[PDB]
Formats: sequence, structure tokens, C-alpha cells
Amino acid sequence: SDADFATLEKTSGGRLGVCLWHPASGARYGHRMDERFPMCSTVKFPLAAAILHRVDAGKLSLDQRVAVRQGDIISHSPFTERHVGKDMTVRDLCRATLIISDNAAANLLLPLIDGPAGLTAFLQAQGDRITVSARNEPELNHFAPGDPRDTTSPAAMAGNLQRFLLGDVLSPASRQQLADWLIDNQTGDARLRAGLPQGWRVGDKTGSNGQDTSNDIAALWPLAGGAPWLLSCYLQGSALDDDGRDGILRQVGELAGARL
Repeated sequence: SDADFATLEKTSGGRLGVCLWHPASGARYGHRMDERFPMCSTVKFPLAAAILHRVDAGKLSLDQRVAVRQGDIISHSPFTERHVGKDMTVRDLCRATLIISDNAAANLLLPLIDGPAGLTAFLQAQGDRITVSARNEPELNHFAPGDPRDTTSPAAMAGNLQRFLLGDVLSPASRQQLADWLIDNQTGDARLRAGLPQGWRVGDKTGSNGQDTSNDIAALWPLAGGAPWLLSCYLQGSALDDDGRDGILRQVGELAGARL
């Protein structure tokens, strides 16, 4: 039951926010689903969706190239750091920011959609009036109670997974490319994926501040065919380190699996 999320939260300290949502049946399970949590690198998911929306509108090309300069490179930029002094396609920037959480890649993409304010306007226009993108990397990872900058709610981000991966916000080609990027994610193997039962294809995007906060947002498609689930998980201010928080996220996957 949803009380199991409260029990799990007690082992972790901090605040655990979970939204498990099945659009085709209306079933929904979770904890703290309307509270604000720092997005950390989960912001890279709506960022990529906004880029694809701009491409679909004919205002940007995925083959457009963006110059990379030394001053763009910041901590954990594993693809972009190889292209200083040349350029990269928007498509390759999106892939890098999603599958390995490349930070410079996110900072190079943000201006193409009018920055954090443009990302927030896109989210508002698509129906999410909760999520606020205010800063770029790395300061977007800051969090303070009462400061909504760079925060979402579990319900809002589960909603965005639905909007962008399952709804018609994006063209069929863009929606499938975004799903493929999430399926190819390289950073989630010890998190929700490790607790979910067999028989599900997972696309996810993680975040972690390396200190007290870890997040994972996922779409779950049944390999047997049928209707997908969305699962958002935000753990903020935990007493547990990265390995311990990964264990909480695994356990969220196990609890979610009981519904699948």
C-alpha cells in the first residue's frame, strides 16, 4: 500500500516523493505527490522535449550544429569536452545530456529554447503549472525549502513523462527518438531499473547531487504489449549516501512492481 512509501521514507530520512501512474486505467499510487523537490538532472528530460518541440515546429533542426568553447565545459561533460573548438549537432547534444547527464550539453541546449524561462513557459503551455526551471548547470542543483527555483512535483513530472512520451505534444518521430534516448540511459542501472520486475522496457532519467538527494523518472512499457506506466521518484535531504539512496530507489521499483 502507499503507506509502504512512508515506511521506506523513515529508513531514508528526508522526503521521498513518488508518483506511479497508469493512464489507461486511471490507477495512481504514491507519496508526497504534490510537494516540491529539486529536479537536479531530471530537468534534462523536459529540456530535450522542448528542443524536439521547437524542431517539430520548424524553428530548429536536429542537424543544426552548435559551437563548443572551452568556457562551456563544466564538471561532468563527457561528450562535450571532446568537441572544444569544433561543433556538435543538436541531436548529439540531446543524447549526451540525457544518457550520461552531460552538463555542458544542457547549458548549450538551453539558449536554443530561450533558457530556463523558455523551458518553464513551454511546460506551462503544455499543462504543467508547477515545474519551475530557473537556472542552468550547476546552480540549478541548489535547493532550499520555500524556494521553488528548479523544482518539480512527483505528479507534475509523471505528467510530463506522459505528455511527451505518450501524448501528442511531439511528432511520432520525435516522441520515439526521445523514448529511445531514455531507453539508452546509462546512469540508472542501480536505481528504479534494479527493483522493477522482469518483463518491462524502461526508459529513465536520473539525478543526484552526490550528497543527499537522488531522483529517477521512468516510463515502463510492457514487453508483452499493453499500456505503459509512468514512475517518478524524488528523494531529497536523505541521511543516506549515494549507494543507500540507490537502494531506496530500487525499493521504490520493487513496490511499484507489485502493481504491474
